[PDB]
Amino acid sequence: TYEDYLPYSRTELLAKIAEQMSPKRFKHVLGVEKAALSLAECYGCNPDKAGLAALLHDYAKECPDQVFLDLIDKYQLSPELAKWNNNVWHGMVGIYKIQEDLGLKDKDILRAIEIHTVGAAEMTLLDKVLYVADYIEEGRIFPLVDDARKIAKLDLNQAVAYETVNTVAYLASKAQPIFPQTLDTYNAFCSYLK
Amino acid sequence: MTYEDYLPYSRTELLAKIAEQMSPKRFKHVLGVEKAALSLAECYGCNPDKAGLAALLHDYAKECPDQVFLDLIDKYQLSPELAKWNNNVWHGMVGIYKIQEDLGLKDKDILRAIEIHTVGAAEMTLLDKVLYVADYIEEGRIFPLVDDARKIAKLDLNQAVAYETVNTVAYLASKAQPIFPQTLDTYNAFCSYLKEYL
Ligand SMILES: Nc1ncnc2c1ncn2[C@@H]1O[C@H](COP(=O)(O)OP(=O)(O)O)[C@@H](O)[C@H]1O
Ligand SMILES: Nc1ncnc2c1ncn2[C@@H]1O[C@H](COP(=O)(O)OP(=O)(O)O)[C@@H](O)[C@H]1O
Ligand SMILES: [Mg+2]
Ligand SMILES: [Mg+2]
Ligand SMILES: [Mg+2]
Ligand SMILES: [Mg+2]
Repeated sequence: TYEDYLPYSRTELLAKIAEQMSPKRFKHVLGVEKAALSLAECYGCNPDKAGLAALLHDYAKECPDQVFLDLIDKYQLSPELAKWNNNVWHGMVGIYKIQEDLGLKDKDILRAIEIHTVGAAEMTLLDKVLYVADYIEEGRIFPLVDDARKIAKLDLNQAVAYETVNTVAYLASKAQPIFPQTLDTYNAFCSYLK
Repeated sequence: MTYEDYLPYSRTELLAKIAEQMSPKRFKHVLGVEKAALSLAECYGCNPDKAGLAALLHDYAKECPDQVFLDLIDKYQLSPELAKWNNNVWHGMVGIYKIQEDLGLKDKDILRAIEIHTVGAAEMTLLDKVLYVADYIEEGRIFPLVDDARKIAKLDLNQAVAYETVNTVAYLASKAQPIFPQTLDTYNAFCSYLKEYL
C-alpha cells in the first residue's frame, strides 16, 4: 500500500492511472506491479516504494509530444532532450507530469521512474527492480524475455546487463538513435553480461 | 598516388618503415586499404595523395603495447578518460601522435582522418569518410557484411559510413564489449542514412 507517498487509496490511484492509458497498457502496468513486488521481496527493497514506482512508471506513456516539450521548457530541463522522442521522454520528462498531477515527492521513486527506460550508470536497488520488472512482467512474451526472467531471481545486475545489451542491439538493428544515457548504462553493466 | 609532398619518404622507404611496425598479414591489410581508398578518392573527388597516405598510415600504431598510448596521453596531455579504453580506441585516436613523432606528418586533414578511422565522428570530412569505409571494405576483408558495404560504397558514401557504424555498434553489443562514446556520436549522426537505406 502507497499512502505513505500519495493521498490516494488503491481504488482511486488505479482509477487515476487508468485514466491516462489504453487497457492493454494498464494491464502491462499491473503486471509490472506484480513483478516489482516479487523482486522487491527477493532483493530486500521497500515494496511500498517498488509497487508504487511500478504503478506510476508509464503514467505519461500516452501523452503527446507537445506535453513533453512544454515540460522541458517549464522545468528548465536540458534543451538537448527536445531532439528525442516519447521513448526517452515518458520517463525522463514524465516524472514532472507525475509530480504536478499527483503530488509525488519521494526522490527514490521519482528517480526509478525517471530512468526506467534508459537506465543510468549508477542505479539504486529500487531503480534496478523497476527496470527489470518492466521487462519481465508476466504479460510480456517476446523470445529474449525468458532468459531475463531466469537471470532476474539469481543476479539482478546481470538482469540489467541483459536488458541494456539487448536494447542497444535492437536499436542498432532498426538504425534508431541511441540516447547517450542508454550508452552510460550499457557500458556500466557490459561486464556483468560477459 | 605518391606522397612525398607530405613526408620525406619515397614509396619504398615509406613502405619499409610501415612494414617494420606490424605483421605481414597486417601490412597486407594496409596495402588493400590504400587500394580501396584510392578507388574511393577519384570517384568522390578527394585528393588521392591525401587519401592514399592516410590509408597507408591508419594502422601504423596498431601493434603498439598499451603503455605507448598511456605515455602519449600523458605527454600530450590528452583527455584522461582515454586511459580507461583499449588499443581499438587508442591506435587511431592516440596513435596519430606516434605517427607525427616518427614520420613528421603535419597535414591536419590526414591526421584527423587517421584519428577517427575506428570510431568516426559526428562531423566527418569527405577524406575522413573515405578512409573509414576503405578500411572496412578493403579487398582482403572477408566477413558476411562486406558485400553490401562494398555495394553501398559506390552509390552513397554517407550510407556506407552509416552502414559500418551501425553494424559496428551491433557487433560490440553481440560481444558485450564497451562502446566508446565517440562511436555513438558517429552512430547518432549517421543513423538516419541507414534508416533511408533500410
Ligand atoms: N537509449 C535509447 N534510445 C532510444 N530508444 C530507446 C532507448 N532505450 C529504449 N528505447 C526504446 O524505448 C521503448 C519504450 O521502452 P520502456 O519504457 O522500457 O517500456 P514501455 O513501452 O513498457 O514503456 C522501447 O521500444 C525501446 O526500444
Ligand atoms: N567503440 C568501440 N569500442 C570498442 N571497440 C571498437 C569500437 N569501435 C570499433 N571497435 C573495434 O576496433 C577494432 C579495430 O577496428 P579498426 O581500427 O576500424 O580496424 P583496422 O584496425 O583495420 O583499421 C574492431 O574490432 C572494432 O570492432
Ligand atoms: Mg515505459
Ligand atoms: Mg512499461
Ligand atoms: Mg585500425
Ligand atoms: Mg585498418
